[PDB]
Amino acid sequence: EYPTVSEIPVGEVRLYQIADGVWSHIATQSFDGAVYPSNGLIVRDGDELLLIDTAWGAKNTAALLAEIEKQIGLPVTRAVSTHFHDDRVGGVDVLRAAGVATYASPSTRRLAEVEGNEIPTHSLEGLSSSGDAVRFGPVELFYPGAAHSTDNLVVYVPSASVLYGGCAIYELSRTSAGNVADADLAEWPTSIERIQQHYPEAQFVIPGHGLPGGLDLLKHTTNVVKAHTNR
Ligand SMILES: CCOC(=O)[C@]1(CS)N[C@@H](C(=O)O)C(C)(C)S1
Ligand SMILES: [Zn+2]
Ligand SMILES: [Zn+2]
Ligand SMILES: [Zn+2]
Repeated sequence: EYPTVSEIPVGEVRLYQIADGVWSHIATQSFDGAVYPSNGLIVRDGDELLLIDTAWGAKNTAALLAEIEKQIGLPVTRAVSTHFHDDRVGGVDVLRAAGVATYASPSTRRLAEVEGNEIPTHSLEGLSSSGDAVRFGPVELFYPGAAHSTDNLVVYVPSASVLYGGCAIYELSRTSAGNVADADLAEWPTSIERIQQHYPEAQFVIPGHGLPGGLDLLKHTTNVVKAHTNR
């Protein structure tokens, strides 16, 4: 049922409804000779929508907005990017031109500037220490510590028990580590443990790339990271 990388042409975006007022968005991109899928989230906020992450580039993000209008028909008023890589912030300028207020932590904004990626306009305060959580409308934002990147955030939707792990959480089909150039391998398992301790009630866990599962995705990611550490 959930769309896989093999079913989505690059340039098109699919929506997958998880619960009342909660969807993921799925897009694909060519990178380094291969095609990869990528996930983000959409959460209803009264008569408006909160977006988590772009759809990996300007063209995909324009298609994302069009697919939201077609399938949901409510305006995206705010967006949060969960780390500084281009699959999370590429398309921010499209969002801004459409009137969306774009947000990220100060860490993420700094790292995006250094890398030359697009920079969300607004700053999320209260997330600079491991274990910090803040409310953002219908979600909670959580900084678990450094993992896939030093700035990575996770997002929890309490009304639906949906945990969006972003790129700090791997899908089951990925059995070897991905791009870890910006990672903190030594801390990544401890950061995952903070996620488990804070959201032990989660029922639906979404990785940054690939198929959702349950909290077993956390143990899976720990296994893969530790195997890479022991290479
Ligand atoms: C635009 C560049 O973005 C990347 O390089 C990412 C960011 S998470 N890392 C890659 C990887 O892990 O191989 C990927 C293809 C999953 S997207
Ligand atoms: Zn990344
Ligand atoms: Zn603003
Ligand atoms: Zn990613």
